[PDB]
Amino acid sequence: KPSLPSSEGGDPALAARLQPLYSRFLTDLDLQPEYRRHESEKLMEEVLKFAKSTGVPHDLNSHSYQSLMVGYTYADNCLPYHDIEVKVYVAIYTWLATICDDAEALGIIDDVQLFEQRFILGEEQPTVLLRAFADQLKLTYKLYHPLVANLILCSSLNLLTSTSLVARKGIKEKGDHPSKGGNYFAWYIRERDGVGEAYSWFTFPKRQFPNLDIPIEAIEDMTRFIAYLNDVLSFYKESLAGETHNYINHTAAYEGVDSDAALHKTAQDTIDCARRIESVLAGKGEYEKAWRLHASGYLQMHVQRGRYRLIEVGVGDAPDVHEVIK
Amino acid sequence: KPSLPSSEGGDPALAARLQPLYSRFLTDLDLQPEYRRHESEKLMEEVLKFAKSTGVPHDLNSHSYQSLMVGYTYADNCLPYHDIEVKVYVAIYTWLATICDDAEALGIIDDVQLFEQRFILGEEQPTVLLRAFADQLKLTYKLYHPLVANLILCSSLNLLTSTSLVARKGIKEKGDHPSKGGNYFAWYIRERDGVGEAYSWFTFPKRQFPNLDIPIEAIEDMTRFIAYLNDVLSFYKESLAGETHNYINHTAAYEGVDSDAALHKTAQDTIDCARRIESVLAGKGEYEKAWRLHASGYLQMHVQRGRYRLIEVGVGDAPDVHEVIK
Ligand SMILES: CC[N+](CC)(CC)Cc1ccccc1
Ligand SMILES: CC[N+](CC)(CC)Cc1ccccc1
Ligand SMILES: [Mg+2]
Ligand SMILES: [Mg+2]
Ligand SMILES: [Mg+2]
Ligand SMILES: [Mg+2]
Ligand SMILES: [Mg+2]
Ligand SMILES: [Mg+2]
Repeated sequence: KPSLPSSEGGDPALAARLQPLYSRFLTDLDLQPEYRRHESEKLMEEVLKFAKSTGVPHDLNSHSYQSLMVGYTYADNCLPYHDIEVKVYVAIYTWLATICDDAEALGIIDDVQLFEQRFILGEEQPTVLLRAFADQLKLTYKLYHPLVANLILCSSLNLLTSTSLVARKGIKEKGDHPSKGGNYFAWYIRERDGVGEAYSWFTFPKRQFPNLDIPIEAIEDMTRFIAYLNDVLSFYKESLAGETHNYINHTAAYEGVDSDAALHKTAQDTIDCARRIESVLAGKGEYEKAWRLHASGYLQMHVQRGRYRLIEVGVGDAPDVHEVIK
Repeated sequence: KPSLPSSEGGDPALAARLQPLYSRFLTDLDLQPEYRRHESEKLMEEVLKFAKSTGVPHDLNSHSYQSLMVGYTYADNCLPYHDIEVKVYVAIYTWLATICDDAEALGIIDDVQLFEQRFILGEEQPTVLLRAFADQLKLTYKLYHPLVANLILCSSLNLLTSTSLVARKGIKEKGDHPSKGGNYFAWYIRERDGVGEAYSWFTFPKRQFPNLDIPIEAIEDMTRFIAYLNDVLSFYKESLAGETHNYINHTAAYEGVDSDAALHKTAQDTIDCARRIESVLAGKGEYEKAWRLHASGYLQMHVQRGRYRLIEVGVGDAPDVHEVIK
């Protein structure tokens, strides 16, 4: 199982190997315009109030608070001009979902695996975390068109399932012993664990973005952009924690190349997705502009937040005093 | 909207265009071994008993009974040596899901669009069809490992959502006016409407196939195999009904080629998927043999069933007296 999150130590040799790729990737993504923030202090007030309402602990310097700061920053950087109820919704979703994402390290896979059957039977979840996530999934329907909320929910449920699959020894065995012809397995797991489809659709809540038809052709590329950008830049922190049965390493295994080759390919794949999204969204009004600010903000979130430890690689920013893991 | 299903007339020019492609495809698929059936009369007794219990009408010579015969034959041909409770489960799921698949022609999009939020809130569904589908989705957990059942459910929910999306004018508009860089949209819709992931996993119920790790690398190729084989061989019946905003025509639109080019490519994509699955499953015991019988049976289901009208193209079998639409 992976180690728990930490702010201590690191891997200087891996950081030296990754810094050149990471610095070139940040430039070559060429995400414009510059990221924006809006009503940042009002957002923090409203996020902390909602967080209190869930009952889920988020003490300063905890893993939970680290994840709350990821969710705050996701909304602040990626959805700056969105309705504040939507920004809080995404911040809180991202807090809870990133804790679930760490379920193997936290020892909560058993209840994560049982979440979906309890959810569709109306059985209350066993923990404060999972009751808050279930309530957050139901809240999606207040803010997103029902078809879009439907897709957000199936993507969110697939997170829990794929996180549980990678916790299985027989699934970790695939990376060590890849089957000939099995190359699609890397994206099979990554499409489901990465929640790229949910995060793509979060850009387009129904009141401000009432026409789901306008950006839909781009969703797949937005999903892959989101998943692949994180696969490149979270490789460092995943290596530190031993959570290395990931898309990069699975890709390297099926393609018979090393992690560095899969990182370079995945970096180029991210750029190719970003350029296709900008072609599809050319002349699509507020949809085009909202996506552009989401992509630019999403790169900066990784630069900024302690979850990704990028200050250690020389491309990120030092953590805030309360976000450092104690 | 598409016309209702019929057994009358056809399109002799389209049939003459497709027959050579279809006869070559049936050979080139080279699906071995020969398809098998087992306890066919006992399965029909059990399927009709369960169908009665749902309350969903299935009168002889109705669209519903045509779909019940697809579900029967799906189980009979593709899961011959599976537990009869699993064969009945798949037949009844297929009956109800293929009626849902026709929701636009039937005028029930409003109900299918609202199914998932009702389902996750524990609200009753508004029609006997959808109450039976909701009950069938919950039954999945008695027969499949919870992670596998989880994936079947998300794939099932995505069917309803993607069927609803294609009913929208702004989604039909994409095929007429494809956006540059939008090529992934064809598979975005087809991954979600095709239920290929559910039908892949139906092969591996938990009592007979207790290790989900064994075939998992193949699921994506089994998903595409299922979707693409149908996209080729159902193009005739979809053309007759005017349900032509499909994977073949979306692919032709984004690639800038005609339907015949997209059909030829999709046929080769099917064969490529079938070969990769047989590589990944080489030496995987009862998993490998169960998949082989499912693929061979799945081609024969399209040959035999009135839903696909392939007797009109010269590659299918004449319908049974009770399955002809009146
Ligand atoms: C690729 C996933 N993500 C969000 C888009 C990267 C920042 C983190 C995340 C993982 C799992 C659950 C929720 C968020
Ligand atoms: C490709 C979809 N399918 C299932 C394998 C092919 C025969 C029919 C189907 C469509 C929609 C719902 C249920 C079944
Ligand atoms: Mg993670
Ligand atoms: Mg994860
Ligand atoms: Mg990551
Ligand atoms: Mg159909
Ligand atoms: Mg369909
Ligand atoms: Mg079809």
